[PDB]
Amino acid sequence: VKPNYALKFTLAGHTKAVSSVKFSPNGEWLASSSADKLIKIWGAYDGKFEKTISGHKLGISDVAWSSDSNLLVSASDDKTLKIWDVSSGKCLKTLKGHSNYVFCCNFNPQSNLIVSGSFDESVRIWDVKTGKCLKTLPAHSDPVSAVHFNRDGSLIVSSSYDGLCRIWDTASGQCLKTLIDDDNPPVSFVKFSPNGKYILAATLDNTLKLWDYSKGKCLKTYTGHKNEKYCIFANFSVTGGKWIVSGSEDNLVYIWNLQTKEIVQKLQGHTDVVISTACHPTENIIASAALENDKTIKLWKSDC
Ligand SMILES: CN1CCN(c2ccc(-c3cnc4ccccc4c3)cc2NC(=O)c2c[nH]c(=O)cc2C(F)(F)F)CC1
Ligand SMILES: [Cl-]
Repeated sequence: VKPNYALKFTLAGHTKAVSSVKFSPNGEWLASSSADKLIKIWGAYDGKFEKTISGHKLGISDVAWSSDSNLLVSASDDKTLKIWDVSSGKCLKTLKGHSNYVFCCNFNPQSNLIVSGSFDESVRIWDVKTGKCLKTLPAHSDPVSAVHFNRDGSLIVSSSYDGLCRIWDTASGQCLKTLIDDDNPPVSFVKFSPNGKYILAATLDNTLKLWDYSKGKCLKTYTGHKNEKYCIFANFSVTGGKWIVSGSEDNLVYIWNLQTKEIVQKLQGHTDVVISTACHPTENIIASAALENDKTIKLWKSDC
């Protein structure tokens, strides 16, 4: 009925705000990105520092893993994405085309494509092998905060400060759906559920919503956290009980019961805004990352 996440490790090494944490799909690693221009890799289960990957000329907003856990893509204020071979540390490609800061990135499940979102208000779809931009979608009328492929990679969901969530046909680039409820505050985060049936979206009015995107309807609302300024990443936790996990501008990690919308746990320990959370793919493990006054990542574990 409630999880019991408790602090296991604190991962220190970044010298500026940590922007994003992601578990590799094989569960072995955690990748982090930071305003210090670095990506760091850490052991998912022991928190042990593994390696630093360098190359971007300015801060990094996001990182994401290929399905086989061998590659990473990073999104940077230097207006590029980079594709990295994690084992070698090599920069395989630099993806150039956005006209301003790149805020978000994801591989498709096949991992032959990358999707990015930018301050330039576009969503771009890239070929992984060539590094070429395949499509530029004039997706929004304000900065794009998140981009995510669905389960089979046929759809992309995007969120923007224009107050909309939009769903795109990956093959054609056509907009298939615009989601909007009874108001349009900036949408700061969106992703598909693991089964691809729902979309979780955050807005800068301290709210998370669960949407049925086939039906175009909001099913659940989660509140009690603080989120009016930063684009804070949230997740579905599915390995034990079914939770919603998010960071918060009061420095806590919030966990909600997905069905009942009740807050079930608030994880204390960070000293600044928790801007990113991630949920381990097979174990009940959460990673959280915090901003400039904290500079650390924390790994929490629960029995359920
Ligand atoms: C995993 N998340 C991290 C936050 N993302 C993001 C999203 C949006 C913006 C942003 C930034 N500026 C904006 C100005 C006007 C209107 C909208 C704006 C939106 C800016 C960001 N990125 C940052 O806040 C950021 C950028 N560059 C960094 O070096 C470090 C960070 C961060 F604060 F650590 F996360 C998305 C991915
Ligand atoms: Cl190193």
